Amino acid sequence: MKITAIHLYAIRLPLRNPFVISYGSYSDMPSIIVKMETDEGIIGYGEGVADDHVTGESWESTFHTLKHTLTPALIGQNPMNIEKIHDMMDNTIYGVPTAKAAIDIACFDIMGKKLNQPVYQLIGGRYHEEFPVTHVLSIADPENMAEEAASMIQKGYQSFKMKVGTNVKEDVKRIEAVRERVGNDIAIRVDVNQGWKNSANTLTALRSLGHLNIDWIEQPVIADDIDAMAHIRSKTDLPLMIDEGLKSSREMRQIIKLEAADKVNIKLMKCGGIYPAVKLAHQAEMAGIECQVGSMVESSVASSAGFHVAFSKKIITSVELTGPLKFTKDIGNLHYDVPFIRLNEKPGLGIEINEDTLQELTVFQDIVR
Amino acid sequence: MKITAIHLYAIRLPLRNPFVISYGSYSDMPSIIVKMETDEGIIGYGEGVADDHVTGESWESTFHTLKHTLTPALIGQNPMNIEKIHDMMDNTIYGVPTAKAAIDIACFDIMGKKLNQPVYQLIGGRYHEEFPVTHVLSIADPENMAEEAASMIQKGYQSFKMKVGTNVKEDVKRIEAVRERVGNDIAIRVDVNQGWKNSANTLTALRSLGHLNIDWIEQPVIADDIDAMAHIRSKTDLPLMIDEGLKSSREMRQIIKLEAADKVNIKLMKCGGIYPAVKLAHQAEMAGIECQVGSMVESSVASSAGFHVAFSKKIITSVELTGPLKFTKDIGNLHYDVPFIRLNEKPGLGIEINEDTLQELTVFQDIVR
Amino acid sequence: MKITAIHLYAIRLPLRNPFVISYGSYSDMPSIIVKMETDEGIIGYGEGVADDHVTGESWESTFHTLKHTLTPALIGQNPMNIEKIHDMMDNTIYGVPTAKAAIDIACFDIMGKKLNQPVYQLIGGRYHEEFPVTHVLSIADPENMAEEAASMIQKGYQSFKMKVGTNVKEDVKRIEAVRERVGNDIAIRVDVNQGWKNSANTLTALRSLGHLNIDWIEQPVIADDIDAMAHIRSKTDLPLMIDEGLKSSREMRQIIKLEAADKVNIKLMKCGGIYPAVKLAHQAEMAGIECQVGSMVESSVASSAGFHVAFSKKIITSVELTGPLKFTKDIGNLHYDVPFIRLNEKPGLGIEINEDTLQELTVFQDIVR
Amino acid sequence: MKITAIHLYAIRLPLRNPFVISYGSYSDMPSIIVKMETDEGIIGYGEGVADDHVTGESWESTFHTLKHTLTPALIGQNPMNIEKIHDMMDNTIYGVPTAKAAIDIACFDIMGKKLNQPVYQLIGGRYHEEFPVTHVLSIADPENMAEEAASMIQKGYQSFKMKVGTNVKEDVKRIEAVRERVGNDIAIRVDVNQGWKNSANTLTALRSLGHLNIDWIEQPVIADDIDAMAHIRSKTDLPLMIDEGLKSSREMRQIIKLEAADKVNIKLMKCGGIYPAVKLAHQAEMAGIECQVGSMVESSVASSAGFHVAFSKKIITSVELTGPLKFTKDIGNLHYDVPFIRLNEKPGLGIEINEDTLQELTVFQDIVR
Ligand SMILES: NCCCC[C@H](NC(=O)CCC(=O)O)C(=O)O
Ligand SMILES: NCCCC[C@H](NC(=O)CCC(=O)O)C(=O)O
Ligand SMILES: NCCCC[C@H](NC(=O)CCC(=O)O)C(=O)O
Ligand SMILES: NCCCC[C@H](NC(=O)CCC(=O)O)C(=O)O
Ligand SMILES: [Mg+2]
Ligand SMILES: [Mg+2]
Ligand SMILES: [Mg+2]
Ligand SMILES: [Mg+2]
Repeated sequence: MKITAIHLYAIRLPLRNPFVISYGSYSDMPSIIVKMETDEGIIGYGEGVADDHVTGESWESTFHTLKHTLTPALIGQNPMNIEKIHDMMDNTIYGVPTAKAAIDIACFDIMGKKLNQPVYQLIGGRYHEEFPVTHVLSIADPENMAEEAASMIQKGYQSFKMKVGTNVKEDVKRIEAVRERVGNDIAIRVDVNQGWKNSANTLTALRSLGHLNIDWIEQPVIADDIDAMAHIRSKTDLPLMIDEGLKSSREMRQIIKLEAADKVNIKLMKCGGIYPAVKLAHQAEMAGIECQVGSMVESSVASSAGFHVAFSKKIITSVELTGPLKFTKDIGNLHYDVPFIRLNEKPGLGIEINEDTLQELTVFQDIVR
Repeated sequence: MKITAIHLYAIRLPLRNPFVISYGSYSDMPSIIVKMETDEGIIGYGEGVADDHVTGESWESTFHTLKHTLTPALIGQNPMNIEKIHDMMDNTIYGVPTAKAAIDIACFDIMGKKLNQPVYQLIGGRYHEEFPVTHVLSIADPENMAEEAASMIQKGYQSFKMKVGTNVKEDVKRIEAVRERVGNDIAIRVDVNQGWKNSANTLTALRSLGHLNIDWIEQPVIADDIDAMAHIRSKTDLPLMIDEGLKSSREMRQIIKLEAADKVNIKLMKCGGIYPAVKLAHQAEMAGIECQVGSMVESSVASSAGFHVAFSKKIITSVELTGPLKFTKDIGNLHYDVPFIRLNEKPGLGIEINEDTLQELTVFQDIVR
Repeated sequence: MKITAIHLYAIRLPLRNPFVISYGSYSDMPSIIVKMETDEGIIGYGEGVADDHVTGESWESTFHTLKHTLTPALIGQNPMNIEKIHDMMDNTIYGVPTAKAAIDIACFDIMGKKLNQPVYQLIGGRYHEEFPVTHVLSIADPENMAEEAASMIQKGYQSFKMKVGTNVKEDVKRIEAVRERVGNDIAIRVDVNQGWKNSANTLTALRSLGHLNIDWIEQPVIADDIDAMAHIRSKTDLPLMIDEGLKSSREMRQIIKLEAADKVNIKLMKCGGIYPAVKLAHQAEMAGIECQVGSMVESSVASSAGFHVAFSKKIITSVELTGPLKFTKDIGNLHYDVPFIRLNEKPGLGIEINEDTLQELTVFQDIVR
Repeated sequence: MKITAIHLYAIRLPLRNPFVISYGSYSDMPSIIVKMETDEGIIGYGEGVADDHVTGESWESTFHTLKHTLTPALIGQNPMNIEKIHDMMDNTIYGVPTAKAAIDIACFDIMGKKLNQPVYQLIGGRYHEEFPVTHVLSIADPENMAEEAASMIQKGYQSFKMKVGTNVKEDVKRIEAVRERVGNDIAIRVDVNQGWKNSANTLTALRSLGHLNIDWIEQPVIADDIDAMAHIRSKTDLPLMIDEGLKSSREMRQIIKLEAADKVNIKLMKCGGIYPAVKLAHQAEMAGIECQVGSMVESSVASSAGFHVAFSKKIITSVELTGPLKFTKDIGNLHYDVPFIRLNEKPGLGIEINEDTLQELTVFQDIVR
């Protein structure tokens, strides 16, 4: 099998409501779509949703990295040899996990369609039957966050992820409000997106959250400070998750060496795709670190890819890919059974791409041969 | 797909010459063969070559562990869901990597035959085109070891693994003899199989091997002493490999934490098969530890499985599976191109099993339904 | 003062001869030039030479990161407030040091021209009067490297940097050849550009270089492995320098914590410009780590900026910016007095930009207002 | 530019009320003023307020160190080359940060006046717009401290620094009294000035301060014991600041290595001036340690210099320079907008020196040419 052409689509996914977190507000979600063609007629779809604040990659930079740097060398290569494909991309350019992920996902889609098997059957098989879906609440005034939670509870949601990180006192008030409104039978996890910056602010914040039954605190400090995460962990009994601070095996090695976390948020966009994500899961398993497969808020394409990894591993105990539930328009048709997510048994990513929607959301594109 | 039956064959592979190492001498190699049948008619072959001195598993103990403990629960399960199969086996019984490997290998053979792809294409794809083959020299008097090396050099061999470990002074004489006979353009690695026992004896031995150009020293101390390996590594510049001291991710975690090795000998019989072997490779990669896929001296079945793992990973830089070259009779037909090993592109393990040879070597058997 | 417009020029600097190192060969050097205009008429020039293999930034990706992400927010900002400018860029996007450097350099050029002072007078003043210039020898056969060295010695060079990293045995032969040809009164430093990959290969290589009087060994292992650098340092007495393994203060923190290096190669393209480079120098000084200001092979623009940092700090004891000596065409006119480099006392970067040459080398451009 | 003469003035700044802390009581504040003249007519003012208990420098010792040791070598040197000036002073004499600071500040005043820019524009530019001003309460009976706080609250103060450190039980009573009187919307930080001496006394004290909402505890133990600070930090969740224990980069290195503090009080008088202070800020930033620029209670001269550093760095989040608010007479005219401090945009330190006041407060003086 040989790659004959790679279509690149710079699209923008419309959000029902702006997604607001500690480091930024998103009115919509720019994404790069990959359509990989082969000499055998088998097509594969990939996606790269870049988050400037996490990996230093942007919508436009990713489009061009793919067009001028990554894809040229890929023409003629076999999508089935994923280890080789990744070695070639890594030898060509360091980092750029989001760009590499777009390629990796398309290769797996092709592999599954070629072998007529779901992607999860190719990376360990099916392990999970379903996962609960967690609703992510954007930053807002305490009462506003509490009201949205109540509203989503009527929709069937039983697990929430609270976005905080602007001011410790205010963040504590936000969390108290939500917990008070939903009761103690609703799951709540808190994501600071680096907002508390250091261990002192974090430990002070944690002093007021012990009685609120928080499942875990995610990335309270600046990404680069793994040392601070380990220090906080030595002084609190609340589970800690690292997100922005974990991208590749480089950071996983440090997290393990320093005992810096109880959980890690593995994301295809941070490590380079399905293949690197599986390696990270295997590394975390060695150290008994629980894993979650999150996302940058992606379309059905990358979201499906993430689930295929999650459903194939026992060490992955939670998932956070809800882009399709946030967008008013999607190029794929990944189906959710809120409050649960299950995967069908169709080939590859197991979804269908609406060509009309794809072109409708495309701002600019190119084809590399 | 469902497993309908599992045939267990207790066989004995005949050796041209006894294989002699530090901890024992083998006149032949007892092995357990697995023939897995499915409701779809697809058959898979697995193999478990137990080494009592390494994993505490024996020929007979493995046969019975498979018959009474592992296989019963496997009937009805899907061989394609390898993560699930391993979780079930692990939940049933701790350890017994050789017994689990026999099952794991058969599952992959079935997966490849079902998808009409070589096993390596299912665990990362093809990365390597070939590997040099290293001839293992059994322990013997210095001149006798040097003569066999000269003899094998005429056969095309250009890489040798010297078995030593009975007495430091004598082991040094053995190594000096071989190097002196073959010249400095021949690769030589030394395997002590725990023979020097501790760091003091090892460091004393290493003082006399600096000018002999040894590629690496393998397992100089007792298996359980990872601390000693790290101590030796802090005081020598000769590459160190751990074998018996590494079985599962439990020891890999320690090796990484303590910086105890430059290389590790990963073996399907020590970790439970292809799936666990891949996880170990991923873990080693994180820490920059070079990997080799060795063996316990196995038939074409397990030897092929080992190569499928090796050929799919960049981190695996050497291989040591030469059972087929040591036996006067083999149940499989794995082909070697001494001094090289290449893999064909046939489905599954890519080999053919000679039913007549299998029954000829069988001492006792059973079928579990 | 306010930034009114930023011109972006995607150019390609022609090389007299291809520059060849362990990870790649360069026929020419693609660069992004920044021309910053202000409401006061003061113009500033910046430059971003991206090295895909070091920071995950490319020629095209950098052009677009600047055009769509970094520059828009900069319009209206005061170039004089460098701390603020960097905070804004960092809040906008993580990483992308090369893109940020192009902006930072232009700001300093404007600051110096506005205050009518050389850049070095604005970041500590002049400390050094001159620095010796080291000729970088691209990878080639031992005799070919030795001959080029002899040739450059006639040109006045008395210090050489040998590029190696393809094979330990061959690299040792290259180094032996050069030292043997130039004698022992010529300075030689060796740069492996990650070629030896790990500590085992590195320590083996170092065993044969003790009698060759090598000033220091630069980046022998893969960039991400700071642990390996510390391990090598614990077992050798040859000075060690980290290059690709050091980009931002994140890695400097690890290098200091782990005692991983004797020297570090600080580069504007790896940390984001003059301002971040000064911070890194201050951090290294605290731990007694010697610093060198290297480069990615840049035009007079970025090369001058690098020297301005070097000449202002006692902790910076060597420099490696020779792009202007390697290109057959340059947009700036930085003057070298081989075997020495001195800086004039003109405002800003102290050089003149040839508009005709700039346009001649431009492949594509844009202006952001 | 060349230094032509340096005037040294030994003055005494009158205090409205005696300043009382754990290690001493001050009826007034002896200070050394520096008036630096240049061949260009540009004059610069510097100041050295020695605290015998912190750096081992005294009013008289500093006057003489400047007159006989530091200034002679400075005559003829260029004030613009600060890195060089500091290297010369350091090569001449180790330590004496207060004496060196007096020189460093005058050089920066000249640099800013020469380039017609505020000092902050020369060391990173303006980052902050304003800082809240914290009123320092001298040690006194609990009720007396509580009353002064109430009184200053009417003056507009909303942040207080409580001086304690004579007896744990009594110090706790002092803190309880003040918090009870001002309510919970007033910021309070506690400075023990080494009064609790060790970790046992400190941890016992902290047991009773958890419910009083203290922003941070400053220097509870003896200066030289960084180990004790790290031990306390491992057993408390109250933010810890080091003051007397931090002088030069020597102690910063230890603080970072041992994770001994959440915050550090950087002072020009402890490190040698503006230039060394900036280096310390850069070092702290690497480790995520928050910085504050404090003072020894200085005139507008040194106080202004301190603010210029603070206003130029994001890592500096608080300031403590209130000498001008404590003295009944000042030689400079630094303006405060209680409860805030803002900096004008005038050249150099941006203040005016009253020659009449200077001579009025001078006890003895000299001129070095
Ligand atoms: N690129 C937009 C910001 C994504 C933030 C990121 N993702 C989410 O919070 C939502 C993930 C999901 O439910 O898909 C995170 O975990 O921080
Ligand atoms: N079970 C018999 C002893 C096997 C010893 C084991 N294997 C070998 O030495 C030979 C491996 C091979 O070439 O297949 C080892 O590496 O120590
Ligand atoms: N981007 C092209 C590769 C640059 C390699 C880089 N620079 C040099 O070797 C030459 C630096 C100089 O002399 O300017 C390094 O130190 O490794
Ligand atoms: N030299 C007299 C003692 C100064 C004590 C020193 N400074 C202060 O407490 C007041 C600082 C200020 O507000 O200027 C400290 O922080 O301990
Ligand atoms: Mg997150
Ligand atoms: Mg062995
Ligand atoms: Mg280099
Ligand atoms: Mg203090």
